[PDB]
Amino acid sequence: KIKLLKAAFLQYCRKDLGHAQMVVDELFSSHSDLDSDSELDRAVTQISVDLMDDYPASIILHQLEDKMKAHSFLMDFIHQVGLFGRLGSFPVRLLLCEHAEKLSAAIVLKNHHSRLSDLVNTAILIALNKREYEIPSNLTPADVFFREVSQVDTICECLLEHEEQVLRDSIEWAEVVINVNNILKDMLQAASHYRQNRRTVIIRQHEIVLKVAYPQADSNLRNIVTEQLVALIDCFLDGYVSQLKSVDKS
Repeated sequence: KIKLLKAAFLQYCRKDLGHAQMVVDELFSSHSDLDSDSELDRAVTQISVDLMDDYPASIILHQLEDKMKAHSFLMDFIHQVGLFGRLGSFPVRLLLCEHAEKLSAAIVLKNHHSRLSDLVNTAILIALNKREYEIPSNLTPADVFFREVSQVDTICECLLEHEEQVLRDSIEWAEVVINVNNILKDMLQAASHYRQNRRTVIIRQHEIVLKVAYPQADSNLRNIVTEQLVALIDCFLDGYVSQLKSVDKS
């Protein structure tokens, strides 16, 4: 229940200062716990994942860096107090920590890139999911577009298709369709190297392969190659993730 995940979230707060007291609330946990593997242990998985979702919901970059460290001393304050079980990945929702890590390095990889064309495709992507409070506070926001940034990729693609419907392709319009290719690419380069330090996502990639195919039909030589070394950089991350899921199941 909510009283429990608010008791370990209170023991992690003390797990930054000292441990002794927190190690006795994990010891009271193991004796007072259910201990029936098949779902009560996925009731404390649904707690460790509800606090990783809240350390991700948390100076907008230096503030999102402070949150990849926080979710790093939260993954170290789980390895010790242990926290050596539970896993409710199932369908759509341990791999869930790594995944929320990878998407916080994605949130810092598009925070490091802030220009007027992506900030516009982001404001179109957030006004579509819901309305924004107009008491200033207009990033228009990120702390919740992080726990769910996967969505600001399938929308900063629909804003390259409406910026391509007006592109009139004409050369400066095929330079704006590559600038986005380069960011979704090195945002997928940032999730790969965060796993080395260990059906909408995919559709938006097979959609920009085909739009990176329509453009090289009209493009100065050198440019048509750099967007080809790019769509080769991206296709090689999809085929690597279907290979890793194969090897996962047998």
